[PDB]
Amino acid sequence: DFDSLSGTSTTWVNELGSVMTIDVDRKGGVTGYYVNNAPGTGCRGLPYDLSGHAHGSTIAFSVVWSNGIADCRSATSWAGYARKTFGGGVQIVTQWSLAFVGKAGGKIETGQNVFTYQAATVSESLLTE
Amino acid sequence: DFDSLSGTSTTWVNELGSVMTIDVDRKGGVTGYYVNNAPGTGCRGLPYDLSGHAHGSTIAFSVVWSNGIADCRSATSWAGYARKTFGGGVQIVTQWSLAFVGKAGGKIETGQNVFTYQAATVSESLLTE
Amino acid sequence: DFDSLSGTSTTWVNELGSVMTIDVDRKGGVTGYYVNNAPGTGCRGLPYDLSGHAHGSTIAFSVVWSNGIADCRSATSWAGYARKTFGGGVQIVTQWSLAFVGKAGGKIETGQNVFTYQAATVSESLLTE
Amino acid sequence: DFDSLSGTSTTWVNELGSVMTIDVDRKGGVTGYYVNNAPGTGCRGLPYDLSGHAHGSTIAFSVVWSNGIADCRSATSWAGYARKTFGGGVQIVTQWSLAFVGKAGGKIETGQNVFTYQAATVSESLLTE
Amino acid sequence: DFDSLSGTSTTWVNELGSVMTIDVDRKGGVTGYYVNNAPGTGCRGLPYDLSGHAHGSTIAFSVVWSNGIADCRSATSWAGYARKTFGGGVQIVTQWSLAFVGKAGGKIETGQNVFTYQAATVSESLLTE
Amino acid sequence: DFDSLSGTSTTWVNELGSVMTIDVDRKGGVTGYYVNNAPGTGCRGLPYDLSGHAHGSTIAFSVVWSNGIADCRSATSWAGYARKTFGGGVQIVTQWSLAFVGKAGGKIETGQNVFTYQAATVSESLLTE
Amino acid sequence: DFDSLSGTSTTWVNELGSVMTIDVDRKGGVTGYYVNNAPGTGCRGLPYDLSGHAHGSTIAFSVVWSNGIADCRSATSWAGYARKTFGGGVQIVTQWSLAFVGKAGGKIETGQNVFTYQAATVSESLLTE
Amino acid sequence: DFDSLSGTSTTWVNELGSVMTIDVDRKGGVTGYYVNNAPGTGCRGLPYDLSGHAHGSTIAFSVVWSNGIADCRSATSWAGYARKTFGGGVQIVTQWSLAFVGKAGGKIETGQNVFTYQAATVSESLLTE
Amino acid sequence: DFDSLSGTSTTWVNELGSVMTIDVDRKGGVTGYYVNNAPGTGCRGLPYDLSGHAHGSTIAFSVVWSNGIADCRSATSWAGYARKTFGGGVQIVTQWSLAFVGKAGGKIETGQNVFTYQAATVSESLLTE
Amino acid sequence: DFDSLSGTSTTWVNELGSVMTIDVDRKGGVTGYYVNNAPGTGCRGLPYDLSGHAHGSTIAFSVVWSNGIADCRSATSWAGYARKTFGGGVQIVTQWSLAFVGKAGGKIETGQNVFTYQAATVSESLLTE
Repeated sequence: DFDSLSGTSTTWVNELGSVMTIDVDRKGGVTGYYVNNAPGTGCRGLPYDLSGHAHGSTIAFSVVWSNGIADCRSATSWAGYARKTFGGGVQIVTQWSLAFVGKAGGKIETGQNVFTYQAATVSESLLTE
Repeated sequence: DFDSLSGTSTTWVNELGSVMTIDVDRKGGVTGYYVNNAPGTGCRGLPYDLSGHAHGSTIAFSVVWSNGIADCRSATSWAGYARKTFGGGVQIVTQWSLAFVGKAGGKIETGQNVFTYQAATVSESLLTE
Repeated sequence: DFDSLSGTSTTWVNELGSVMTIDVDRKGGVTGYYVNNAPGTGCRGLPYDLSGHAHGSTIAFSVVWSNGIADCRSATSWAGYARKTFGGGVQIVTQWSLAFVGKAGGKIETGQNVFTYQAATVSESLLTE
Repeated sequence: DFDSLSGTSTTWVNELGSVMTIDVDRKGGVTGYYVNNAPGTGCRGLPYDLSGHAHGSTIAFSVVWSNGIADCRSATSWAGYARKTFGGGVQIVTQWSLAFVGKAGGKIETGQNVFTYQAATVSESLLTE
Repeated sequence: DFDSLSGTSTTWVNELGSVMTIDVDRKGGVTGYYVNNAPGTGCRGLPYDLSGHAHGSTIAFSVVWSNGIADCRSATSWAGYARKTFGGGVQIVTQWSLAFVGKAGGKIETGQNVFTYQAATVSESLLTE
Repeated sequence: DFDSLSGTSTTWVNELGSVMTIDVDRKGGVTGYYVNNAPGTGCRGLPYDLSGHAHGSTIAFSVVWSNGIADCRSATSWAGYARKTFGGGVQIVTQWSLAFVGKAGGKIETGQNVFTYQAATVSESLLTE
Repeated sequence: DFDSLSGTSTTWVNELGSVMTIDVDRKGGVTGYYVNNAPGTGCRGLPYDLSGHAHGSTIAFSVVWSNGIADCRSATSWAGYARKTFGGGVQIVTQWSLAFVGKAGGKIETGQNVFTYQAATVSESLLTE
Repeated sequence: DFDSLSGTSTTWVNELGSVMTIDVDRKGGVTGYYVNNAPGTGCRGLPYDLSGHAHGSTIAFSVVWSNGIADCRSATSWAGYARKTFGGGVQIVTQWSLAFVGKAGGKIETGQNVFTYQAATVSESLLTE
Repeated sequence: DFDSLSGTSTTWVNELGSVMTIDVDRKGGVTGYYVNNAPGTGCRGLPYDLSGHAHGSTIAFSVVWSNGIADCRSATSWAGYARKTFGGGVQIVTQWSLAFVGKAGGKIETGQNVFTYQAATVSESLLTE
Repeated sequence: DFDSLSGTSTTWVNELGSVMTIDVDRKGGVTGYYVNNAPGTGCRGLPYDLSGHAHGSTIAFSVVWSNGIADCRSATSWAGYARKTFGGGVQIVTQWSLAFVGKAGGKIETGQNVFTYQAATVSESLLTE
């Protein structure tokens, strides 16, 4: 249930190391940012604005790949559902669609990502875990 | 082409007669509503909130299927590119993803829609075209 | 009795399957939208703004048939009374007036509509009720 | 054209001496007041809130008959079209519906009223024309 | 005590049928409207802006006779005191001054008007008491 | 003519040496203060709020004699006309009404005041003109 | 004692009948007006803007002798302490400095004023104490 | 002329090294801070809020000696005039009054300060002029 | 010179591949974020808020290593100067200090970083650079 | 721990007698000012704006040595940790870096400062401590 994230900020990591941090407001409005870490892609390593909406067990969100720093002239959107995992964990199973303009005109690709909730961590220092 | 929708409201209809009306602000922020007319689906015939972002020839938007009237407990997201058609027409080619929870657990489906720009119509009367 | 709708959003369907969603504020101000399904009319299947006022058992509201998508160069106004249905349901019994300007010039029609309150619904998924 | 009334206040009088003073904003939103002077009615001689909408040659507006002074537990709505008269006068041709609840139960009447635009006047003093 | 009228709207009628509807705020600020029904005067039957101030048992208020509809090129001001009548009625006993400019030059008349509080009424319908 | 006072602050003295400073806004709204010097009156030598309206050659304003320092349980209202003085000066010829509640109860007096416009002055120092 | 003037307006009069009305906010910010009644001085009889600050038993305030009506091209500032007098009265003992430009060039004078708190008075009428 | 400081920030130093930095707005409102460096005084070396008013050649301002850091339970006010000095300089000649509460009750002292305008300086580094 | 950065957003990379994006306001206020890439450090790959100030040829900014995702219980501050590179480029030569608390209590380390200005880039797609 | 400083304003002095006053917000945002006392430095005795961040046991803050009065073309940043003193006191142990531009170009110096928390004080008067 994404309604229990109402007024929280949570971070989620997919199988390729890409990260999203999402703020879900009381109406289920989703804001935050996405850091792309996917091998073979541009617009890696810096925050891109993310927005969408969540209700019950389902969520949809999109990122346009332009942040004033690197513009990949592309758009991704995700939809997914929450599922609980063995001994207290939580994930979002998603399908994405990516749109862009190749030399050969428009193209669109799709794929799955599973995003795993990452609890906030505390280390001893910047130098030592 | 999507930057030149700056400060405009535009309507687009897909192959199944589903309608989206979108407001695109100067920063490429997308708001408006979607009306689902897709045979075999719930949440038909009434505006649902739509949001996302447009930048180049690309756009990404989401709808959560809850409006206070009918809740299908599902979420759709689209990513698309603009193309002109012979005629001086404009279409958005899109791929979508749909997430929901069956009795079987969560599932996701994908598909294409092409949305065609519909220019504003004027009739003689409510009774006569 | 409409004072009890203060701060609420309620959906109503008429004998033609036309649907409105009205918001009644603390002072009896009515806003919301109307989706027309009347056979042999234009301006069907999309929201049009509505406004009026309600006090006690009576209500009056108006729709101008222009929403930036389809202009039928017409306006409808309704006046009605609330009546409890056997059980705990509620209807609005209305008389409407329709004004338009055709090739024959200005005309006015009248008729009755009975609106029935429809509580919110929840389905399993967008595909399965 | 009620579009030409954008940013204007205009006063209109019907064949029974009843008056409407309306403000049309740049989106066609109608606000103002109605003064009922119809022989044999209540709620006479004093302003009631009026709201509605105008576009092109058509207008619709509503008055609930409660202003904190006299409550006739009724609602009127009007739909009309503009017509030009010889002399450069302008009229709103309307059909109205009036809803009320007698000890009889709910009732609705209908009727026509033509509203004639009244140009602003300047008199010598409060005591002489 | 006009202090007891804090946050209230009240309507008062004088011996010629003229009406004032006033709002007294918590600092004694008076706003509202005046409807002139005096035989043999202009600026009749429609609201003019009224402003002034009330404290304890005294009140003063002004109407300029220009409302964008009829301009009688005149100004009235009133000063008065409250008095209770047998039955729990309340009256404002006023002296007024009226200034205007005839082809004669400037002129000022004076007079008395007693304003009687009119309690809010509820009638069966617009058509019957 | 008072429309030409739009956006101005102007000071005026009467035959008793009472002074008012009025601010007339674009719509003819009058605000400011009144300093009373009338012999044999209380509430002398300190500002009291004033409000009213001016249009064309006429004006009406009011002072309630309570300013949190001295309450004389009274209200004065003025109505008057502007008249140009030989040269380029200007006066307001007013009739006032005064209402108060004494040990004999409610009373109303009337009289005339003529206000003369006084332009701003500059001295050398607080000690030497 | 000056902290307990928090959210109050208070009037004080000096030995020469000069008056200051001061508003003290929760932070000790002082606003209001001063009326000069000092024999031998210009800018007499009308409010001038006063500001400064109060904290303990101490206060400091300033008046610039320009109000849009009479400009004496001078500035006074006061510093003072509160003291109670036998009676349950309250005074502010002050020292002032006055700056101006004579034909001789700039000069500054100093002096004491004691200001006495005047409680709000109520009279029977404007005519009768 | 302090009117030529309208919307500037300027710094001034007196014979004892005390500093004031004042912002004069378009109406002659004075805000900023004072740093006390006077031998034999508390509340030295840190900013205290200053406010007052300037017009033509004269200025008045006050400082209360409480900043949340050191409270000397004292108030100073200044009045002065501007004068030009040999080869382009500018000063403010002031008289101050200081109020405080000694063991022996309230006391007040006065004296002169001349404040000299200090032009903004630029050094090579924090280490070298 | 960093005053040429007024109203700009600029991205900078150091010799370790750490990147900051800084917003310099018209007053030289610096905000933005830092993404850490230093070998053997925690808090890597995600934005941390940064703030400081810039004027002429010098800048100073700080990061606390807590962003709600990974808290390394540390703080870094930089001071630096602007160095123009052969051919229109720009570098910030900085000294940093890192404060943290280990098992043996508080520690501080220091070192040098050189930041290079990186203009925005545009790729063909998210897939091809 | 600096999170106990949320919503507080606190003054701190170092071994050279330099003083800062810092405002820590509920999010650990630091603002305030620094007054420099270091021997052989310019920009002494007057406030310079300071900003940075604090969380848990660490803080980082910066000052640019330009305040409109004295520009030393330099910037200092500090990083430090909180150290509880025997008996309820608190110190910030800091390392600073100073960047400036001399005749031989950019230079950076570094060193240590220990800040001690100084609670607010109250003197009897500005004259006696």
